[PDB]
Amino acid sequence: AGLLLGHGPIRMVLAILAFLRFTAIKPSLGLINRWGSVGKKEAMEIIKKFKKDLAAMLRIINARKEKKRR
Amino acid sequence: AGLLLGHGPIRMVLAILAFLRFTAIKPSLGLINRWGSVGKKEAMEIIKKFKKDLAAMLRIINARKEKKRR
Repeated sequence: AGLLLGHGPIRMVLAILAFLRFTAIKPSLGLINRWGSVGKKEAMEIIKKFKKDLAAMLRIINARKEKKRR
Repeated sequence: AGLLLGHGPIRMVLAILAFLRFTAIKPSLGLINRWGSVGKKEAMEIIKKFKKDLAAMLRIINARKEKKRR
């Protein structure tokens, strides 16, 4: 259970990395050591889908306060 | 200490959200409840810088295995 042990696949590695990027100033060297172990092809896919989730995230944040329609 | 208590500002909220997006299938409702509390202006800024960090991340992953120069 990657979510439970905090050690998922390379996809979760980048997730934890971004976590430690916006929650911290210095990511843990364990993630950094496994960082270069991420297949850059998968990384390309991850980053693509990541930006897509962020784009949706942004959109929904806007819709959360609905840009004050009312 | 937002990093220690796992409760930083709205910037860290989105960070934890993305974490729970790529590490989990269902984010915790606490984050979801504070999600709409994120200033969508700040969100725009966060998401922008987030994609920038991801772009750099990708680039460095490529440079980690250096696309097999050698």
